Formats: sequence, structure tokens, C-alpha cells
Amino acid sequence: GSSGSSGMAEAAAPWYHGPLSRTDAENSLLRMPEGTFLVRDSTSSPGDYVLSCSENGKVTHYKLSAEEGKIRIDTHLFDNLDAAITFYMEHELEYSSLKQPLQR
Repeated sequence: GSSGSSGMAEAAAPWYHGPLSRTDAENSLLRMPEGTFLVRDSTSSPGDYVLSCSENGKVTHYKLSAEEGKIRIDTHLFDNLDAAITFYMEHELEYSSLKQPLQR
């Protein structure tokens, strides 16, 4: 058909970047304004995730650990990743709230 794969792609969330490293997350978010965020596979723990954020003139990283198939981050427990992202849109994370997904 077309180019064709633009249909879909496939519908991981706009903020999800897969097996991205820290250095690449940091070189993207240091170039973006504050409150730009992404989620990636965890560089220390297969099946955990990591939220990375542009905050306070730097880049930050927070673990989204798997707990009975739900998502643990700091002390908080959410049903899934999009609920954890939505919570840090309504509330501040550490230095600011989430504002926009990193482009791809």
C-alpha cells in the first residue's frame, strides 16, 4: 500500500521511548524546556520502567517499579503508567509538574 507503517505505529504512549539510556534521555531533556518528560525501560531491572524529566535547569530520573502488575513510584502506587503520569500532571513531582511528552 502506502509508506504503510505509517498506519499506526503502534501506540505505545507519546511519552514512551522503549530501551532508552540515561545519556540519551539527558541529551534530549537538557535541550527541551522544563516539564518535558519520557518513560523508558529500566537500565538496572528488566520489567521496571523509569520516568525522566527536565526540572530545575537539569534532568531527573524516577523508578516506576512493577508490584503485583501495578506501578510503584517513590511511595505512591498506581494501577498503570498513564495513571502515574496523570497524577504528576495534577501534582508536583519534586521540582515541578509534568507538562509535555518528549517528541519522536
